[PDB]
Amino acid sequence: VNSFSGYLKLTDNVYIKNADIVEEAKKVKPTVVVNAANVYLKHGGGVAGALNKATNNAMQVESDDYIATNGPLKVGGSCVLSGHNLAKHCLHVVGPNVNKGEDIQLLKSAYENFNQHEVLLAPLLSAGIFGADPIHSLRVCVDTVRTNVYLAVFDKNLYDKLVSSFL
Ligand SMILES: Nc1ncnc2c1ncn2[C@@H]1O[C@H](COP(=O)(O)OP(=O)(O)OC[C@H]2O[C@H](O)[C@H](O)[C@@H]2O)[C@@H](O)[C@H]1O
Repeated sequence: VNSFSGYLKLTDNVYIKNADIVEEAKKVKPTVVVNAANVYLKHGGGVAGALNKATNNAMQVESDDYIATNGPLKVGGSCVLSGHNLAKHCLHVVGPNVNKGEDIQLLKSAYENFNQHEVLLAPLLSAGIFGADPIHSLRVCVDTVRTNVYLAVFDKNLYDKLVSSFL
């Protein structure tokens, strides 16, 4: 049992809140926080940059070692690294960068990684700088993830739209 509070129920297993994922992670200290990564684990902005800053760059230092050993992730792929001061683990997941021509269908493959974890605190993959339609990312999440996922949506206007859209 985790201390997640104030979430709206979307489905049996998907919950959503208008919150900063960093603040949710700090408060709840979940087993798994999801990062919306790129294949290089170069955590520059959005969720990744905010998570990394909250770790005082430890996430990036760890990621640099991961890449030196293993090379880049696949689009749609993932790796499990430490959650540092935020969570036990961070699941770094790469959605497609639709703005750079990557196939939106890979967003389903990206969300499938969530099924390897019983409970996750997560963002909407690809819905920010990667350019996927946010409601589409939410619908793929709902239709793909079967484990318990707590979605933190930073943007108030976006949240208000998402929660009054069909799934
Ligand atoms: N602190 C936050 N808390 C919750 N949601 C957030 C936060 N910040 C942004 N969002 C929302 O989270 C959603 C995802 O936005 P993005 O983080 O851009 O992820 P992507 O998968 O599209 O792009 C990946 C790149 O982003 C990084 O630069 C990486 O290093 C990658 O290169 C949007 O709805 C945001 O409003």
